[PDB]
Amino acid sequence: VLSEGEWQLVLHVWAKVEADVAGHGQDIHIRLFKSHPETLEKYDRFKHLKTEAEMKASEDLKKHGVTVLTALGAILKKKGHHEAELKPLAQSHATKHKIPIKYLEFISEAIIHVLHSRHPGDFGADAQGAMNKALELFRKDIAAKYKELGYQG
Ligand code: HEM
Repeated sequence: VLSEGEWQLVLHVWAKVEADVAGHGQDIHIRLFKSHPETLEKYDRFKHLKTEAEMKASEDLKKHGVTVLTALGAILKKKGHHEAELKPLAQSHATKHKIPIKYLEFISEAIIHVLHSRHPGDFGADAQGAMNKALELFRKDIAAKYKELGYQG
């Protein structure tokens, strides 16, 4: 559970993300793929990408990042009351894409990295802590939904 103050820090920095969703999405995916190359294997439509420049130039990857961040943003804005938004995500990621919880941990780390790289003045220790809690809640709830569907994290 996050306090109201923690949710406000989360949404304050999220507003910065919303000023350039595509750009943030690209940086997050690139960071994810560079730090954890095994994750790229899960994307049949992106695994052909060989260099950082190719990744940045991919319209398809850029569009996907907007889809990803739009979904995450919709979840965060519910401040924990996110069952309706989270359920379909768990369904697809468990039963179609087969994304282990550890990979959600990897992308969470990428999100923190990119947000701190771009907005240090609005993403200090307390804001990082809040976002970490929000992403931990997201992962915890999706893991529970995974199990409900018969998929082990
Ligand atoms: C913040 C965490 C994530 C969010 C909010 C998210 C969101 C989404 C959304 C909204 C879609 C499109 C609809 C759907 O199929 O559910 C999608 C598709 C997909 N996601 Fe995720 N995702 C996340 C993390 C991951 C991770 C870490 C991976 C891989 C390691 C992954 C792999 C995929 C794949 C392979 C697709 C299908 C892409 C395509 O071929 O069109 N997702 N994701």
